Amino acid sequence: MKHYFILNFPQRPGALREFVNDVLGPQDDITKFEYGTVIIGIQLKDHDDLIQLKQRVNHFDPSNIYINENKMLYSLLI
Amino acid sequence: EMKHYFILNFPQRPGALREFVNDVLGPQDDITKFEYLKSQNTGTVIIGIQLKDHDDLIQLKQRVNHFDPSNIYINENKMLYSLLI
Amino acid sequence: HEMKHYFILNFPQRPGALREFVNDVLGPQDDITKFEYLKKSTGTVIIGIQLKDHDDLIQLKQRVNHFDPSNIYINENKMLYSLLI
Amino acid sequence: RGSHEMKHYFILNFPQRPGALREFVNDVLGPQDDITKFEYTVIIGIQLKDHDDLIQLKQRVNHFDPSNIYINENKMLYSLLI
Repeated sequence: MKHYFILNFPQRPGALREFVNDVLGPQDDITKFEYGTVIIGIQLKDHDDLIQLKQRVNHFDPSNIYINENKMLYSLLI
Repeated sequence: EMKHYFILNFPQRPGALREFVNDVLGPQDDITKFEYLKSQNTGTVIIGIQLKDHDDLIQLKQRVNHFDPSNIYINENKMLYSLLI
Repeated sequence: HEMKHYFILNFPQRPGALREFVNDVLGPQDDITKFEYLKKSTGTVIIGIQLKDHDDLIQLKQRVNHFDPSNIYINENKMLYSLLI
Repeated sequence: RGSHEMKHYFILNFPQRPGALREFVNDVLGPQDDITKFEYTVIIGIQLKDHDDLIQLKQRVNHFDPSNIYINENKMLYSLLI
């Protein structure tokens, strides 16, 4: 239910405003935002919405890295 | 000053970052720094905000005060500005 | 011009653990170039080391292994080196 | 807390020259003084075994970094950073 990513936020201004209002859903909530590599944890109301979120993250940052797929990154970062 | 810096004890209310971006922040305003200084995910964060216009600073401070009543404006303390920025 | 070695260690919470790493684990000719945390609840740290004698690297990894058996040599993993350096 | 506080915190500008941490661990610190914190300008915490040893530690810290800031004096700096 808590899914973690690693992104390189664009230096383009208003990117986080674009991320909150477009990349994420209304019921989705950011649970982590630690440092331009940024670690971010997002909680999902339903697991059936994860795949579409992954696609939107790839549009925002093609350099995105899903943490939960690599166990070592999960143990080290989370 | 077009870049302003604050100290906030981020509320545990869900969607706080969305609340800060859409309500505490202006549509033409951007955040330039988001760095914790405390540790856990529950922590004290140092935030930097850039305003489109300086006239919106007084009203911005009030929005930050409603978000975290114990917030601290750094730009008006030379000691904290020199140490944290 | 120079080569450095970065490690991930679950640094023991015992007091004086850094003196042990500097004196017992690290050779007198070797120096530390990076000490940065990755998480807390203050466990994981990235420690970068510059050795004057590359031939002593094998012995270094042993002393790091005895210090923290959870040692991870960052330089081996491709994804870890690019992400963390 | 005239002689009963054993955890003391400082803000130092570490020289980026080699062996600085070895110089700080051996030359600056005392034999019974143990490090308790080191986070990035770096905030450092040391626990003494004897409060009388504090004077010498502060003197040696001033030599290492004249720009050092003993945090415990400022209750504000103590609250925000610890």
